Amino acid sequence: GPLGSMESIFHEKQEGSLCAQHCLNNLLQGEYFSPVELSSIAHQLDEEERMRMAEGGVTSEDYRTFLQQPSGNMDDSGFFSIQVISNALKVWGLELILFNSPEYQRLRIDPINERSFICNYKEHWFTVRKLGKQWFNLNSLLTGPELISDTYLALFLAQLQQEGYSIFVVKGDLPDCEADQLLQMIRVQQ
Repeated sequence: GPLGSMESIFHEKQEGSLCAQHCLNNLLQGEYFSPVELSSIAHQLDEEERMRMAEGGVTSEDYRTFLQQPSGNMDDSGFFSIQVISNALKVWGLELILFNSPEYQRLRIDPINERSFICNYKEHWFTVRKLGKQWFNLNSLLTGPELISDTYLALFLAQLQQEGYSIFVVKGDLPDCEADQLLQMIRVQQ
């Protein structure tokens, strides 16, 4: 044991702090992404998600299901669409979908049941990553790694859910980062 994970909780090498792309880089355990791509990814997502859903028929439901997400396409004042992460996630291997979805939750979808959750507040949104065995908020409003209890993460999402609705469930393959090491895997290994 490292004795204290918080000792160095965060993303190793970070070269892109401005938009959520930062949290994404940390979440992905490694940047390797630019802001320009986010804009293009978001745009491509709209065109892709629009055509993909439109073409596939989106069974309409898929439309109303996703539509739940925040529109506005995206900004350029220092923020990117959360959907951009989804596009990168999908292309990364994993996928990102809205959690609010009462259909999934009812079917049996828990907030903690996941590994990576995303929250959106009005405009600005944050990225939640499950570090070790607990959820940790990452963005900037937390002024750092805000440890969120399993009973809190769900309670929190519930609060935001009841307050409005802006949560995205990250499903798929999630890479490990420094936090993953703090969980157990110590540097010593060679």
